[PDB]
Amino acid sequence: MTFVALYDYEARTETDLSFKKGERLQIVNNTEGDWWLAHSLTTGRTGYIPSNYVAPS
Amino acid sequence: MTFVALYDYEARTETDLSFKKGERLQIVNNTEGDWWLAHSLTTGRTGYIPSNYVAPS
Repeated sequence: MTFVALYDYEARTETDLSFKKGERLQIVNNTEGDWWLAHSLTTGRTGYIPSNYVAPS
Repeated sequence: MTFVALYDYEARTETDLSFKKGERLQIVNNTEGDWWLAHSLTTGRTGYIPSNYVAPS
C-alpha cells in the first residue's frame, strides 16, 4: 500500500518522480501496469514499456 | 524471457520504447527494478519511480 524511499532519486525525465530518502509514497494502480525496460528483437530499439501491453511468447 | 506485443504503443517520452503489435521483446533485468507510478504523501508530487528504491512501510 504505502512505501518508504530508501534513497534520493532525481528525475531524469518529465514523467518520473523526484523524491528524497524518507518520503512516504503510495502506488497508483493503473491501466498500463508496471513498466519494464525492454529490448525489441524485431526493431533493435530499447526502452521502457507498459507491461500490460505484452504477454509471454 | 521473451514477450509479444499485444498493441501498438507510441512513445510519450525520450525513454520509452515505441513498438507495434506483433513485436518480440526481451526484458532487460537491471538495477532500478520495475517502475511504478507513485504519489508522494510527503510532497504531493506524482510520477514514475524505480521500485528497488523503495520498501513497504
